[PDB]
Amino acid sequence: YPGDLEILDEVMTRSRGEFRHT
Amino acid sequence: FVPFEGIKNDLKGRLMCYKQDWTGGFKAGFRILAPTTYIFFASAIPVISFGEQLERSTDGVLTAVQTLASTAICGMIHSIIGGQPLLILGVAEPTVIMYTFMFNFAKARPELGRDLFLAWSGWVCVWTALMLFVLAICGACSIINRFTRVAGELFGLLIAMLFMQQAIKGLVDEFRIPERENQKLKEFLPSWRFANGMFALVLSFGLLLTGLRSRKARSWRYGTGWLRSLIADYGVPLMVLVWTGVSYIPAGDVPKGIPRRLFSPNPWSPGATVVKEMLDVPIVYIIGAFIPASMIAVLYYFDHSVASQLAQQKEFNLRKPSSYHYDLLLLGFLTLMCGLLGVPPSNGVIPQSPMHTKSLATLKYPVEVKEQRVSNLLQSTMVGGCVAAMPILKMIPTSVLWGYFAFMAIESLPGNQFWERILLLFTAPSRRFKVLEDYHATFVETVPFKTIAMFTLFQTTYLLICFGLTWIPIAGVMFPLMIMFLIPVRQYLLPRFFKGAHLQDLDAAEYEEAPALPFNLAAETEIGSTTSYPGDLEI
Repeated sequence: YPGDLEILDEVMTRSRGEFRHT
Repeated sequence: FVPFEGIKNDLKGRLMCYKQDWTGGFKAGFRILAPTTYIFFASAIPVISFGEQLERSTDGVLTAVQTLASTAICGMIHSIIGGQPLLILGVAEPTVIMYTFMFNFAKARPELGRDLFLAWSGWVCVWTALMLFVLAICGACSIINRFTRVAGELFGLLIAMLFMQQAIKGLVDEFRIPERENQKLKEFLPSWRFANGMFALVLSFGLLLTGLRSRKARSWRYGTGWLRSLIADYGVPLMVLVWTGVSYIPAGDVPKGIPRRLFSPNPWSPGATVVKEMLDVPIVYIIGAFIPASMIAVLYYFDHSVASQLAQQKEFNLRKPSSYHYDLLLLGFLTLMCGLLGVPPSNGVIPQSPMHTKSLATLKYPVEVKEQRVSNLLQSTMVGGCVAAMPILKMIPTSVLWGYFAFMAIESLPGNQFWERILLLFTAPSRRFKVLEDYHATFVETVPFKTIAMFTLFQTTYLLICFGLTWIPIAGVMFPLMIMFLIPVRQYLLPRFFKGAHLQDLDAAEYEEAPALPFNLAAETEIGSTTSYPGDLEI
């Protein structure tokens, strides 16, 4: 299963670190 | 807006968790070093790049020594007595631009010259500190909820444009003779200059492409988990090291300065407070320093607050309170100190602060953040120690740093909804179903395309006007005012032209996303109602 940083990599924008709401 | 009320509440809240803020960091053991090293590398490389930019722009008065020293001292002080330790401080590009404007102004006036630039900058910093004190005391941080997306993303794209412009300027300059160098060296013959320029292109593009690729390592299917995480976390410094090593390959057969390496001097070499020179500045210019001081104060009031907000997103499930007012007050004090010491001021930086919070997070299978002061203190101390290691850092070719500038510009884009809307504006009308076939912003489905187009055209015109303003020799220092005016514009003018829910969708506080739709569902939509069928060669 994916690690914490692997998961957080997908839900946070790279430009500004904003959480994505889907 | 009761004076001192916000500061008092912040201090009362943060004084109840100080000792825990330290012991929790101590209780983490040696595992606190991984986030510390990650954030240290995220902080150091851009600050060195900005130091080189200043070295070029101030004729050597300010270099990477000063930017690193400012970052380190401000970070250490903020870690010890700051309100929100998750916030990372550093010298940023808007500060570099403002200082470049100030140096250009000072160099052209006989009364100031290059010998009083740092004294006049000290006065500018004094004015800025006073303005930030007033803003913090009067509770101006209560209205930071009005710093909406329209301003933040426009500012981000403007900084991205400036980054790319700097990369281009540096790469162009690699082909020329530097201003303050012995022009008779073999390094500067036309043949060797052409060779240096082409080698710089190779190195910068290698750095950029490899660094961009490394960012997605955690989603690869090769290697081990720890190796993938290592690449994803330290790709940038690793690629900087790799391309430095590459640059040393032809060292045996080329002149000394091929390729060109960092221009910042070594502080250890015998050749090497501005208060004494501050009293030598004429009174007229002491008063006139109020003009750039207000713009710098506006910049810091915006950026510090936004960085802290990003670091404190509610999805992090943080348990300790915020300190916006007190942190603005401390930033004022730090700006005063930096001005008195002859270094540019530091402020909260993006995306370093949210990335710090993320690096401190774990999922309890549900985000839990280890909030303490040790990580910030240690990373600031390491940034300070980079000053002693300047001889090692002087081995980095400048082209690698120009590539890093391009990297920062391109990395400004991925989560920027303004950039997404520009790309959508350039999309062929019959190919928008392709936009609906992947993850996309919700306004793409909930807002008519005409409204999106008008909103984007207005924003793009504003951005281009600001970028052009930065090119005007003297008035360019007013661009933070252009940024600030977007707040009242959004609050009062936009509602007249745009309708309610559409403005809310296009300027949402949270990042709203929708999953990919099936083709049969991407065709019923208004935006995807003009689906042209593919050709034979497309099949």
